[PDB]
Amino acid sequence: GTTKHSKLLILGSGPAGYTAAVYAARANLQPVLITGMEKGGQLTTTTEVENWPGDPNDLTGPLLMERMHEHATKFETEIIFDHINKVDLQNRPFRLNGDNGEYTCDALIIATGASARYLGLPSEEAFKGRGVSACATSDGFFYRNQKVAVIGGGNTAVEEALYLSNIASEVHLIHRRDGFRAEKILIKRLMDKVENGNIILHTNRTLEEVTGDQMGVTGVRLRDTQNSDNIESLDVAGLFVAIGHSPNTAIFEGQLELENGYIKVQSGIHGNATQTSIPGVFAAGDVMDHIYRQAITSAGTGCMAALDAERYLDGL
Amino acid sequence: GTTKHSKLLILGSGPAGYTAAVYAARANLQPVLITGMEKGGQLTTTTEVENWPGDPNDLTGPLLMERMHEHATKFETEIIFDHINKVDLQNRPFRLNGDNGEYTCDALIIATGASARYLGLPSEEAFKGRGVSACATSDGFFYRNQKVAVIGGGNTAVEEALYLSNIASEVHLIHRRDGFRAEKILIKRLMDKVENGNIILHTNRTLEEVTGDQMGVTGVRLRDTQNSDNIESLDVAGLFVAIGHSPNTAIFEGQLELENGYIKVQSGIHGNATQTSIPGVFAAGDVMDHIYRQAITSAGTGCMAALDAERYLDGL
Ligand SMILES: Cc1cc2nc3c(=O)[nH]c(=O)nc-3n(C[C@H](O)[C@H](O)[C@H](O)COP(=O)(O)OP(=O)(O)OC[C@H]3O[C@@H](n4cnc5c(N)ncnc54)[C@H](O)[C@@H]3O)c2cc1C
Ligand SMILES: Cc1cc2nc3c(=O)[nH]c(=O)nc-3n(C[C@H](O)[C@H](O)[C@H](O)COP(=O)(O)OP(=O)(O)OC[C@H]3O[C@@H](n4cnc5c(N)ncnc54)[C@H](O)[C@@H]3O)c2cc1C
Repeated sequence: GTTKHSKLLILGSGPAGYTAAVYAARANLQPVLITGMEKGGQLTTTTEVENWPGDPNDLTGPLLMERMHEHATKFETEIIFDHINKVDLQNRPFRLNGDNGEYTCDALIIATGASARYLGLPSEEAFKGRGVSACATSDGFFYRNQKVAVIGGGNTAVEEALYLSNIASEVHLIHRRDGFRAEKILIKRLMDKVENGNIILHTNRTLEEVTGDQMGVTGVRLRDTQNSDNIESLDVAGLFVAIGHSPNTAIFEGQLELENGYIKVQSGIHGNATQTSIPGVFAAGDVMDHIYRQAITSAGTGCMAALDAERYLDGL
Repeated sequence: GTTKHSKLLILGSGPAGYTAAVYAARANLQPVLITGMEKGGQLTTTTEVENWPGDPNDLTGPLLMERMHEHATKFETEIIFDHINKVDLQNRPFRLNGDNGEYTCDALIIATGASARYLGLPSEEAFKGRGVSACATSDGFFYRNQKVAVIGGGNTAVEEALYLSNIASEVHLIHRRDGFRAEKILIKRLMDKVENGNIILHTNRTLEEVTGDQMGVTGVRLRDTQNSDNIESLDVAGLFVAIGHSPNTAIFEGQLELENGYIKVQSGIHGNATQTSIPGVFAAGDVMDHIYRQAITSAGTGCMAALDAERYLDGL
């Protein structure tokens, strides 16, 4: 095998890795970006995007990422289609092992994302991007004043249904258990909206099928209870699947501090905000943000990581 | 006078205030944005922008801000052309006094910027956007392998010349005093690049005039020393004026914690990152960031402020 050294290596071709490459290339750092298997990242799995600021109309997730890729290659970012399976961050240079060879580098920006899980139903698959979504912040406004269902049982599902209750005429929260696995303040607010409002609870139910037409989702079929096969059909215009994300950090376990799988960064207002627990390794995007999880915040921390990486490489 | 209450009020029409309005409007918060006197913010004072990710070619600061304004008004953000001159943040609702009336609100996003100061010379004015710049990160790459001058004497000037030394064939750092007012690590690195390289120092000199042609800057005329009227003419393709920024926070003095005039935010990786020292008041953009100071980081914290404001307003 091959070993290729780069002063700066970026892992990930989602908005954080591409923004980090355009800021690193205009800093004359000659970055190398490794795409991973999902070229373009999570935004290639959605259709219309209407919260990328400055793109009021006609943007989809694939066109934004095409534009980003064009932008990084205008500045001569070396793009490599590989995926990293093993890392050693405790010696210098850092060493990273991909399928197509070994990579070493003096500074590393990790922008590997935190992908949304789905139920795995073929009718859900059918409607992805036409009524089924895994991001309420992104897509909730398409359903303003319409009925919506959210499925899931942890923090993300209660957060998403809570967010959606301000936009949707009603929110149908679906879960298999007879309870939610969520933070206190989240459940208090949930019980408030259930009782004085907007959110309808459907505990002890599993989603059997998503129905719809040529245009999109029109319903969801549920089944069960504590002992029975009840079956409920809901009229709903959109389904938000909110069962959790998988931060792509298994390769970093035991090398970097993680907090529930997310990379912990130094953050703060005094600079070096994207530095991880190892000097010279920076993280950006959803891998280090389990709170906002948007393309624009990923591009902003991708910028910060490139400039933090430049200041580190220059001895500051 | 008039008093207008809004659940959410955004101060500032730069990238952070406009992104906060498009995220707040799609959260169904019906935001009101007050433009301030500089409609569109600092980016209306520059020409080509080539580090807004996803816009590889043809973008200028005014077109990006036009696009942002279109984006916020597509979602029905109420835009008010006024400028706030007095605030009371210690009673609820918050009260803010503009020239065209009073505004109260339950949550406030402050995105008032930190504007770059210039020397005030008419030949510098002449060349703004055609060789004179106040942002090396933004514009340094236009001068790759060319001679550049930076003028200033604090942290910003040494940071900018240090950044530019990796891009420019040489960097001419100009200052009136026979020393820099900068951080230790910054001056150590500066003396390193002066001695083993790239940066040429011109202490005890003032900038007399910027020369150029139809296309742009071609030189700078300097004068003086410790006792004399020496006069030096430099051949340079670009001048970076780096004398400092003015965070627009005088109205907030004594109401919010400030750090050298910048609004301090809670930051961190557990959410509520844009909250100031007062619950319900959030800050975004260059007013709370004296480290990166880019449009994309301002848009990212403008996003975070809108979602933090939404979670606060919903009792979380
Ligand atoms: C269905 C859906 C709709 C959404 N819609 C929107 C929207 O309208 N607007 C919005 O603002 N946000 C939206 N989001 C959120 C947005 O997708 C993410 O916030 C953003 O994509 C995260 O960017 P990122 O660069 O951190 O990571 P990602 O886009 O997740 O990209 C991660 C990159 O890391 C690579 N990678 C993974 N592991 C490795 C490895 N071991 N080696 C090398 N590379 C690796 C992958 O190939 C990938 O390219 C949506 C998300 C979902 C789930
Ligand atoms: C010459 C120059 C070139 C630059 N080029 C680039 C570039 O190519 N790319 C890039 O990424 N960044 C660039 N930047 C940096 C970029 O301009 C800033 O990072 C960004 O504009 C900051 O956004 P903001 O929203 O925080 O504030 P600003 O854009 O500064 O806007 C502040 C807003 O607050 C308003 N305001 C002020 N006080 C009040 C008040 N009392 N009441 C109400 N409103 C008020 C103002 O009217 C204004 O609209 C450049 C900066 C300069 C100086």
